[PDB]
This record gives sequence, structure tokens and C-alpha cells, in this order.
Amino acid sequence: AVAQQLRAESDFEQLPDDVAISANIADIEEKRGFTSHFVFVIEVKTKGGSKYLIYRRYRQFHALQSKLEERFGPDSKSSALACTLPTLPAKVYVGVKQEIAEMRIPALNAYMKSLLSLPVWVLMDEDVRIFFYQSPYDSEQVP
Ligand SMILES: CCCC(=O)OC[C@@H](COP(=O)(O)O[C@@H]1[C@H](O)[C@H](OP(=O)(O)O)[C@@H](O)[C@H](O)[C@H]1O)OC(=O)CCC
Repeated sequence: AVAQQLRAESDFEQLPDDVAISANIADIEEKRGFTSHFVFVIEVKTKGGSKYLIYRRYRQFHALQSKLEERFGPDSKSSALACTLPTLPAKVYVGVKQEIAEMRIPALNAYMKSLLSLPVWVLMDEDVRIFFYQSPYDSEQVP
């Protein structure tokens, strides 16, 4: 199985240094108001050695997964790029928002771990790359 490892090594070598290799949740923050929602604070590490924070709420995760399913899922009429996508924790219509967010920490950690282990054509999808890059608002915060 030496051939397999050597190939795995060759393929990784070709990825740009800014590709994400891990993403783990560091905390959650409540955004108060007429209606409140929660934001996940995520620590990302890249192939090139960078480490930084991004801030994402659940509906941003759901919008990304909807795109991936249309492009690489079962009902995706593009067979060539099809693969097994991880399932995203489901929507919860009603309930205590802070408890729902806390329950999603380990579930979203598993989903991100599985996503970053997918084939190169998914890792390089422009929307997946944008989701893990620092937006201007993420980078102007002091960790
Ligand atoms: C007739 C009544 C139908 C009905 O209740 O629809 C409601 C929505 C479901 O509501 P959504 O807003 O699409 O979905 C909610 C957001 O994803 C929210 O994200 P965040 O934490 O970042 O705020 C999650 O926390 C909630 O658990 C989830 O339910 O459904 C859709 O948007 C599909 C269109 C029908």
C-alpha cells in the first residue's frame, strides 16, 4: 500500500498553502436584539501554518451545505463529481436558542472535520474556500 501513501503525499503537495486543514469551535457568542441569534467562533489552521478566527452563524452553514448537495449530492445531475458528503446537523424550528447552540458545538465540529477530508474538487470549490477564509469583519477583530 506504499503506492497509496506516495500518491496521497503528491496530491497534498499540490494544494495551495492557504487551504484549511482543521477547524474547531472555540466559543459561542449571543447577538441580542428584538430577535437574538448565536454565532460560532471557529479557529482555522491552514496547510501553510496560519492560525486565525472566523465567525459564522448556523444559517450560513446551512446555505453552504445546500450548495454542496446541489453540486455533489445524490440529486446532483453531474454524476462525475458525486461523492459522500457529511450530513449537517438539522434545523430546529423552536426551542431555547442558547441550548440549541451548545448542543451544536460537537455536532458542527464533526461536520467540519468530515468536510475538510473530502476530495480535492470539493475542497477547492469556491464557496467552500470562501466559507473558511477570513472576511474583512473576521480579520478586523482582536482575538
Ligand atoms: C409555512 C411555514 C414554514 C416555516 O416555518 O418555514 C421556516 C423556514 C425554516 O427557518 P430557517 O430560518 O430557514 O431556519 C433556521 C435557521 O437556519 C437558524 O439559523 P441561525 O441560528 O443562524 O439564525 C437555525 O438556528 C434554526 O434552527 C433554523 O430553523 O423554512 C424555510 O426557510 C423554507 C421555506 C418554507
